[PDB]
Amino acid sequence: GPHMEMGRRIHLELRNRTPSDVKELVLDNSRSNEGKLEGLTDEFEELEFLSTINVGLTSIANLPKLNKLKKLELSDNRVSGGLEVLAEKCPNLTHLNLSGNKIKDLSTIEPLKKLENLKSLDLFNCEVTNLNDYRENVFKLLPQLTYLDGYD
Ligand SMILES: [Cl-]
Repeated sequence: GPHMEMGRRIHLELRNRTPSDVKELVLDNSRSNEGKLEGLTDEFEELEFLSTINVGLTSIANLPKLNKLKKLELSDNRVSGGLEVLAEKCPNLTHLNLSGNKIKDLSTIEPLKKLENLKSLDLFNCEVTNLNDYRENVFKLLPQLTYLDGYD
């Protein structure tokens, strides 16, 4: 987004504390490193909420292990795949927001079936929401899910 580099945003949040202290981190509108996460490490052992809205993200492959992460907001980026990383890196995730990304088909979100605790998924304004029987087919793909785009 039109703000600071992501690494600089993170360093400012870490003035006078350490990564293991942080519970929530809002990196919205910072600038990713040519499409990639930067500054996030596995030292963030207590992080439960991470927001990286509008950071120009094109890949989540550099997501570190975040075993306590419950909510991940990735809205308004250009993520188009690679979602298998979440089951490896944040296996306890319960809420995922992918609204406004390049999610075009069911195959792209099929890896979310490996997130045992996933309860809520948002895909607002993604191409996949234009598929016939979109809601029905997503719930069949992701039987553990309770809410899609906020309901049923
Ligand atoms: Cl915090």
